[PDB]
Amino acid sequence: ERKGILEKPVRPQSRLEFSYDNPLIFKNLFIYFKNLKSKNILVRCTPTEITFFSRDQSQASFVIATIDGKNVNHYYASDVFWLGINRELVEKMFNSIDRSFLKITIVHRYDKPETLFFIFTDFDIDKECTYQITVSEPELDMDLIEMEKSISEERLKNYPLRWEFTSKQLKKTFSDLSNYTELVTIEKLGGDTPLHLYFQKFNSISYHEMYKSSNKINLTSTIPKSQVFQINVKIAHIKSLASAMVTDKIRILCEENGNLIFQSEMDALMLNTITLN
Amino acid sequence: ERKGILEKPVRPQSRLEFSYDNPLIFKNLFIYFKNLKSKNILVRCTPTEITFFSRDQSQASFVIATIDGKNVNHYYASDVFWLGINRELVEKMFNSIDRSFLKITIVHRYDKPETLFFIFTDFDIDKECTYQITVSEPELDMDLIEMEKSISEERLKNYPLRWEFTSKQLKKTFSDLSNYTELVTIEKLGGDTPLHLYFQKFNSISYHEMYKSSNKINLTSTIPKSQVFQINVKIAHIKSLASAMVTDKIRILCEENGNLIFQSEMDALMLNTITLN
Amino acid sequence: ERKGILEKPVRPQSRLEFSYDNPLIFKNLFIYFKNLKSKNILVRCTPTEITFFSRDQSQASFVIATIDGKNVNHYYASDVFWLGINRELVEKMFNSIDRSFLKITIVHRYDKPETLFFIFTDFDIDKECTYQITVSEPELDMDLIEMEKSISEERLKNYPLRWEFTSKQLKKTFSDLSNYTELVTIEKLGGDTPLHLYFQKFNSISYHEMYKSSNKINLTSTIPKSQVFQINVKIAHIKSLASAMVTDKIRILCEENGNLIFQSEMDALMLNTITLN
Repeated sequence: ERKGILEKPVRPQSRLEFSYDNPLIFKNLFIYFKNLKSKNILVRCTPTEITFFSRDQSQASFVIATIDGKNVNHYYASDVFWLGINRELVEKMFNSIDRSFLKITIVHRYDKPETLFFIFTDFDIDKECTYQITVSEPELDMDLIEMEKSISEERLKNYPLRWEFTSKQLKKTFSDLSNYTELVTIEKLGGDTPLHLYFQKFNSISYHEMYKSSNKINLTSTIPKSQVFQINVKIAHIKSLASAMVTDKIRILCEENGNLIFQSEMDALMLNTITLN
Repeated sequence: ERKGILEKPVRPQSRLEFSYDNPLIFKNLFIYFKNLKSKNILVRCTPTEITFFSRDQSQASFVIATIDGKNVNHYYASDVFWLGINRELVEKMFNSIDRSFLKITIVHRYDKPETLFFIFTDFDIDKECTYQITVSEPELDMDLIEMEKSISEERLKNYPLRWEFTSKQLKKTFSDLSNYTELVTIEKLGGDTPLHLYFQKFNSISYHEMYKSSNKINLTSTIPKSQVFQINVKIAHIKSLASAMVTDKIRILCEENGNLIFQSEMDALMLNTITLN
Repeated sequence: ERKGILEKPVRPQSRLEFSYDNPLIFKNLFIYFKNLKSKNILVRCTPTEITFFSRDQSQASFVIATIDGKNVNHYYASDVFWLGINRELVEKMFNSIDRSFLKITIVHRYDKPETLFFIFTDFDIDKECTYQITVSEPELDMDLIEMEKSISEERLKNYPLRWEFTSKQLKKTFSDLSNYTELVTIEKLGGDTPLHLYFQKFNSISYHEMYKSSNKINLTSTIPKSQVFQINVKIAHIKSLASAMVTDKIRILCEENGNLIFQSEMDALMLNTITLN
């Protein structure tokens, strides 16, 4: 069961000690990172939580994934420190997580600064699988790191349009769009009106997705009644986020200069994706 | 529920108005067209039904797919007119049909002669997806069109050999054959005898499929008792028809100069495939 | 039902007559042969059983698959004779075995020395599928054939380390390993100790699989208490054996000069894989 944040580490050379009984979340998160073509993952460990940061290849999307120490089975970190992980190196490791593993344990030791330990346990046969992954002390992408500030509950006022999609709905919408376009217009008139997602390709195909019941997608709008909100957004990274099916239910927030924020939470994991322009 | 053919269109500029609560049939039919490497689909709309015509790439197979107006939820057409659809343009649209869509609506308007409208509805969340597809007024392949006459119930006398396969059986037989050959011999002696499907590849492999019980595959024969019926037929297009699993139960008819007709019906859709030589 | 070995063949020109009601075993065995990149299969028929021999492409692994006549539905062979089968020729035939076939029959006739007959029966519709496969009188790989002697119950004394994996466990272990390495160290200290599977790749990743409960994997050891057993083995062929999921439960035996033997039995089939170095 879940004991949360510990005052002292079970092992003594431990700078980080983490244990969690849903290792499948790491698999799906790293499938997301693969889909974004992230080459290197930035990791911040603090005494209260571990955060994974990355950009997509186009550098336009920012991903921040937080795992809350108080909501995992065991958590200890001595202080604030950073690690760099080559994503390709760990891809197959995280993809190897399946139903046979009921625990993931992560350890980082003072006396082995370039190693990160991942331990998977199969309890049916007392099998323990230990990975020693070479990691580095990373140069910090400060723009990426500070994007976290730009996703506080308080900072989300200038987001006049927001709604929720299930994983299935998000995947469907952006798969359907991606079939024919890289760009989509999001439009909504002020007031009690439908949400429009649409595009036009001259002399071939135009497509229009209209959501007639705001209530059914939990849409909230503060668009002034007489105004039209209309932004044009890129959808590549959204397909990635969708397919990765990491969550359950995804909150989507739009801002008038075209930034799009996707948020989902599921137990200990909080996933944020911010895409600009 | 199903209201069939209407006297007047709900919308007024409508030359065609079509609605149907099993949109999955369009998906499977267009998977068939893709498998046949059809580049362009010919469409005839009349006040009683809509028919889709195509040839396969080899031009040897003729496909005629009819959707009966009286058996759909809503149908209206002003007169007889023709439309041409680029198959590749609409491929992803039709492939996007899934369980979330409970209705497909098709509209063609007088004042927009180069547009065909496809509307899909998700009733769980009041989501409406509207495609505007560029279409053309087609030059008519008259040989293709008149192949329809060559599939009337009356015209099927000179077919002395016929039987039925389930979708599963058809797929199995022509997948098994396609593994090793492009051509198969169909042979049946007059009288109460087994059906043979077979081929020979010198110094590698010969294969023989024998159906010992005519009753179990609903075989009917008018081959004179003392005669042998034997034709050699190409099977590529048949694999396509099979894999597309559009139907349930497929009637197969053979003629002595080697033409092969496949027919299946399921609610509003009637699918005919004629292959020559 | 199972009548076992017959004194006389139903047909009279038969040198071999074989029938069996689990044809799926042939499919999975030939998937194994495909995974090993076996080009030619050696077949020994005797009056008591039929044996399939092959090497993998690297020639380091030896596969011996025996089907016991007394445990099949019908078996007859006149004497000891050998056949050679091109694996690629028969690949699609064996892959075509599915749920619709409840019987496989194999026949070899005196008067047709270069033909091997495979007959599959679908009893739902009285359909009989007969393959005539060109085969040859093979030059004998005597090293391969005599590897059978090196797998007698008696010869397995100098195997001080052995345990059992389910199909799922074997696939998991060698898929996990194959992600990152071609070679693995198997290590076990004498006495009541854990089994180690591990490797090291400098400056990227090391991996260690430890089995803490010998009982749970049915491990038996005769390693002297004060000694360490340690061998380095190649794993490619093991992935093949695993994925082919031919069995249920697989016995693994290790010898101090690095040979690894895998054995599984399921009804009439006994499968042995010996890999050297």
